[PDB]
Amino acid sequence: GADGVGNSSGNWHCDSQWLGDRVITTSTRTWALPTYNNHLYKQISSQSGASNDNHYFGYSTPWGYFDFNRFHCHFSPRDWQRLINNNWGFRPKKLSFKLFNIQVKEVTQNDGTTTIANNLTSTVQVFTDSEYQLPYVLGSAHQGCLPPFPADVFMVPQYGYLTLNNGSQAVGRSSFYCLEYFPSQMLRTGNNFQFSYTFEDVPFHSSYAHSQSLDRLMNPLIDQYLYYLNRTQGTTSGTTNQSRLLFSQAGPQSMSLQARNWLPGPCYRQQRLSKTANDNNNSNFPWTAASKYHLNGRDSLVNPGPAMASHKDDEEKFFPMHGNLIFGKEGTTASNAELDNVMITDEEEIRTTNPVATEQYGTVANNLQSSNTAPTTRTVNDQGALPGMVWQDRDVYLQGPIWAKIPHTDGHFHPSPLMGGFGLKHPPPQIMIKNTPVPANPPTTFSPAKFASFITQYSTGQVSVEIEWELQKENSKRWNPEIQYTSNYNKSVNVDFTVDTNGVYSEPRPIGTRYLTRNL
Amino acid sequence: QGPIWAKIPHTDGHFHPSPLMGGFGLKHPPPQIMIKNTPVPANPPTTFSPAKFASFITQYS
Amino acid sequence: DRLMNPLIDQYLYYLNRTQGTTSGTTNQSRLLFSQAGPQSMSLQARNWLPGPCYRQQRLSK
Ligand SMILES: Nc1ncnc2c1ncn2[C@H]1C[C@H](O)[C@@H](COP(=O)(O)O)O1
Ligand SMILES: Nc1ncnc2c1ncn2[C@H]1C[C@H](O)[C@@H](COP(=O)(O)O)O1
Repeated sequence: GADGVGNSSGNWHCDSQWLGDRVITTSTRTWALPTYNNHLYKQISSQSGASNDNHYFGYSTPWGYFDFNRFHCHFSPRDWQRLINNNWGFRPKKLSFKLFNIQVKEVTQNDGTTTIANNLTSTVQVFTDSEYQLPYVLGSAHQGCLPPFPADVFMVPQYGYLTLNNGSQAVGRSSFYCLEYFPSQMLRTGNNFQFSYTFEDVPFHSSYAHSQSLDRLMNPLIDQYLYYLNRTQGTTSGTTNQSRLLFSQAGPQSMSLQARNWLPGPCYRQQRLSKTANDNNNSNFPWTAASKYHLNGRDSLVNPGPAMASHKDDEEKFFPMHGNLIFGKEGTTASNAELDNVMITDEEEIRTTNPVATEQYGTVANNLQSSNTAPTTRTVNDQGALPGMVWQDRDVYLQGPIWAKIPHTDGHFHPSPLMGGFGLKHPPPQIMIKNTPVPANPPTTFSPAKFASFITQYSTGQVSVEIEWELQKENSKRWNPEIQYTSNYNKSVNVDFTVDTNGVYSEPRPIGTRYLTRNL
Repeated sequence: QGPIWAKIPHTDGHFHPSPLMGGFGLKHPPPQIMIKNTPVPANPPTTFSPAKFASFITQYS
Repeated sequence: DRLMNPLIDQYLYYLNRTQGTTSGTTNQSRLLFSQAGPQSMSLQARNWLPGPCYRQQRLSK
């Protein structure tokens, strides 16, 4: 693709249409790119004795990058509703990336006024980490994605990565990556950038909730043919009746004693919190009493753990200590914001396959009972994996992460990103972008010294992203209507998912995905 | 006299999908075969009644 | 107006009593609804209207 100055290098493709078996979303946004790090690679690390479990070492690059690992980058609210309310599941298929209508602007502070002018001969550099040789910094819920609202212009994030570290110091096996050591396409105004990607085979997401329960699985009307022991001593308690071994045949009556075929999913107990700031202990325990793990003598918070339900029946006020994902409302400090300023996600559809996050797991025996010894019971707060266990995964939300790169290790278990979504061995590659350095006035005499005098300039253009989604259609013989997402028909102030009096788009609530029901 | 197979629950995750009571765990097991006697109404009224029909001939198969 | 079935009642309901109730003690008014019947023949729900009109004066021979 090569055209002229007064000729656009692309069009605005922002649309979505459905094919009953699949859906194609196209999304275009305007982007702006500054000059990060002053065209310099800078070594970064932790403050000399500021914190210990936060010690780190890495580098900062003059490169920006494109991100669209959020669902609202592609699905308008209305669309998300169509998807959510009609499909057993869904997944990604293809991807088309396009950069175009590029403009390079250089600015000058002459006196007390900034003039901005065109630098037509200036270039910009783009490339894609398709061999995954660069540290994958996406799928970490960072900021700088495409604006949920198409009319919103966004700033392109800067690229930085972390390496291996011993405290604030580094090791010998630490890796330094130069992005100038990658072949990249240079673009002038009227040039453009093309890219296509094909997702791998990754299971459909669960856009459903089970209409049955792991324990309420059998026939309510018939008794089993298996027997269990329910009386150890209790007999005809009158004369000469100390103890006896008695067995009962399973019945719809003994519903939680019947022989079973499957187990609930794994668990890692979280601490229970209440939204009412007075049910809780008068202490500050978000760290000393929260669940966590430690690698190399460094404690890390187990924020979203295994998929566990948020609360039990008849509660809805108790949420796991960070046992779920939380989104911040529009306009809310990054530092200690009120509970009325955030949006907490309820995972109450998986109550049927998974243990509750705050509750125990079950009961294990740990002794050899006899006439001499009384049988001991121990509450299990942590459960690894077991043959027979089944479970559901974390939901995805309109503004949640989509995919995540699966770490290249010797072993994985259930490679589903813990924050939710699609785990990929080879995910959509990273797209790097940066303004090419333009030297300012050079000396008539030759100076070997590092060149530091540059013309200040930023870039702007459009970006387009087209993704094809495969849908799993609903096939239910449920007679009664199912629950659907819907807006309040009530006379309301502002309209949900809209701009306000002074033009600011805002998403009212987090949107789940499990509205339709399937059987176990 | 034990169980033979068992349907594997349609969830996001399983581990070792062998039925815990023993046997063969199947994603798609032998389907359920339903059977029932078709309702045979008894003497109807010469006058039209909208009310739910409840008078049936008792019979087994 | 004589278009429906003389033998069967409708499944639609109309309001035919606004006050008239068990007119004895403490019975001023109440909202009561009756299901259309061959009996309530000119009260039943309808599907069509008669033609337009422009009243003329009446004369006798
Ligand atoms: N998001 C995602 N990506 C890939 N696989 C998933 C995902 N979620 C669940 N699984 C399941 C599907 C396969 O049966 C299994 C492969 O594990 P393996 O370790 O590859 O043998 O992991
Ligand atoms: N009864 C029964 N049915 C199916 N598979 C069984 C059974 N017993 C053991 N396995 C083993 C065989 C496969 O290697 C594995 C597939 O797990 P998956 O979760 O399918 O990846 O589970």
